[PDB]
Amino acid sequence: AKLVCYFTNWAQYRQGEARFLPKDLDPSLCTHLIYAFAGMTNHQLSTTEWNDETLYQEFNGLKKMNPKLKTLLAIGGWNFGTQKFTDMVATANNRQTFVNSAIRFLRKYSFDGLDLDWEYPGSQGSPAVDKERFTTLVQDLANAFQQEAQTSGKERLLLSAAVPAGQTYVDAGYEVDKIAQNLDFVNLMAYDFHGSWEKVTGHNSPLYKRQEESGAAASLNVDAAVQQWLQKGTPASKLILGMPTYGRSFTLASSSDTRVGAPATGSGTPGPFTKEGGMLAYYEVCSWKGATKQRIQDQKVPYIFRDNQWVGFDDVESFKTKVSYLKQKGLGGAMVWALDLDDFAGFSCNQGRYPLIQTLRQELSLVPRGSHHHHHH
Ligand SMILES: CN(CCc1ccc(Br)cc1)C1CCN(c2nc(N)n[nH]2)CC1
Repeated sequence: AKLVCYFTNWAQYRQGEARFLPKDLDPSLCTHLIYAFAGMTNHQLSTTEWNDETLYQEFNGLKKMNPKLKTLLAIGGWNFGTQKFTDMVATANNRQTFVNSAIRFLRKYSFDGLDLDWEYPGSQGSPAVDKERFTTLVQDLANAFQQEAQTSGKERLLLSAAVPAGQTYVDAGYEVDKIAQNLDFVNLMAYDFHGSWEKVTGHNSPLYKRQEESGAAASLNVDAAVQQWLQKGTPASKLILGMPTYGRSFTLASSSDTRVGAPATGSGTPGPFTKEGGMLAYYEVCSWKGATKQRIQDQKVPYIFRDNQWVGFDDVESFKTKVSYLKQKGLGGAMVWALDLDDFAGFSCNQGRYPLIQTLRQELSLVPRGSHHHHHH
């Protein structure tokens, strides 16, 4: 099994106990660590934060403590836009520029691979031709990584992609069966299914549909997303199920209707550390005083409300349920967004350090046999 965990290079700017740096990383928690995010300049891989080079050394230096660990660098992300990807894949020359830059950059900074996080080919302003061009990019990278391994004698660079769960995006951008052959693994973003862009409450990451749902809404859940990627041609062993250590919040129209599907007037109040309305870290919901926790019985995930605030999130129990699910489907492991949104320092939830991600590690049977300081949940 794999446990693929994302580090974010902006978590270093959170205040107080929520501040997160590579030293807060446990080298033995995950099997693969992915660094979010790199960018692109003149079709070449580039840093995005003033101290990335410092952080890259600390991050990849974790492999000194755990030589089994693999690291990857993720390019793009949800605020990166599409134009730089579109322009880079538009010609063979630009793709070659990018591919060669990626090899040099990853080797220079001691990363073991590249994770593609374009949101998304064929959508959000990207033209329809980018669906086939993304396929070509993935093929170009895979082929070049193979060649560089042969010529250099070094372990081949890994290639992964973070891919959407929603059918609209999948069909506009992803030749699933073709790309799956060339990717080492596929990081399924099985979250952001619902949120405050909608006028009623709904869960960030439900495992199954609600009985009431129909039409396209009935596929906005983890099981449907997994089945979609499998049926469209992803080998189960390559499909890595995303898991959120955050929730999505709503302001309710009335504190007297707290159901899933109740009317909402907008995003929930921002959290005290993450400061982004509509989102909360697990550590910002796990210890919410005077709140009422509930479970959505069809969907196998919790929500919590207090006054006119409603949050759908994941807890230890829902992570256990989702790992049981992924094992039943024969998937390659779990992926987690993100290290810095779990209670990484044990400062909030009274569940020790990394309670959610340790739950994933346990349930995947990835606990080191040498480990002394782990906590079973
Ligand atoms: C917009 N989503 C939520 C990000 C987010 C989570 C929690 C908080 Br607090 C503030 C912001 C992202 C979309 C991209 N996702 C992603 N997953 C992977 N593997 N690559 N990119 C992670 C969730």
